[PDB]
Amino acid sequence: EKLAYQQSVEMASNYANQFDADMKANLAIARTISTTMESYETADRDEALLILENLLRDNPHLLGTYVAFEPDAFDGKDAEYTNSPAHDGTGRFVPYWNKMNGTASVAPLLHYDSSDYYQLPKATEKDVLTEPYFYEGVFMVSYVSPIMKEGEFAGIGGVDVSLEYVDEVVSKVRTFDTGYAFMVSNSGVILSHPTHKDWIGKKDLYDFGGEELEKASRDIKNGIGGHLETADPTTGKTVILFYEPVETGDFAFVLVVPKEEMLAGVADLRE
Ligand SMILES: [K+]
Repeated sequence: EKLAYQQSVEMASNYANQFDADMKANLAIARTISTTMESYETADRDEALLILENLLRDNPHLLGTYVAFEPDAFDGKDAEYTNSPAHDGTGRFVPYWNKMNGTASVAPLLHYDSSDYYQLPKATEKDVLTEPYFYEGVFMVSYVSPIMKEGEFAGIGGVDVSLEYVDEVVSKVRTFDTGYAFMVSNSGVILSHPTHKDWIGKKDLYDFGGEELEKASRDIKNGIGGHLETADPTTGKTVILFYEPVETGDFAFVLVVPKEEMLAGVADLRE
């Protein structure tokens, strides 16, 4: 027993759930930014900006806040704002308020005609917690929510988090003697890691090499929690991965437990 397994699951789950609180709340902020923009008649760009700016300022964990509208969708005055502060050649209302370099500036969004953070919500007309991407230097993840104006898609409202935040938080976690933990996106990209920050956002469970690892990639794409045995990459010692879904977005929290250390666990139960 084997109630060893039972107990790692239970913890894996606990964590996954703590990180759900965090991610549920972020999305709530986006859903609220957008339900609001749906209800916004005035359509004063500065007032918007204020809202954005102030939600960033008041939510320190947030990489940035933003709104982005379809051509003229915001206030019909797109050709007016062309090239003014916080816009681009288009004059579309696409203001991104962000801490991207300690400094809390605002700037226009980039590639909103091609990036998930916009296109997925436009295609699905539903909320999204995007896969991690490398946007203009930083690896972040966006919680975006479509602004539906009377059954018609007017654009998005969102907020960002950096992986660098995530990893800071996750690599804290320890278990047993050598055991740790990492998050992973819904397609199994690596979101955090205690000793190889070079993997973050660059490798997904398919690169970790093995074929059982491809199995668990499917469980996590479906938000199913399970476990495997596998050799650590940097050393051949068998470890057990316990992944458990993070409900919003269906990411996965993976707990790494050294196969040994569990035999050591069970031993310490003989008297
Ligand atoms: K582009």
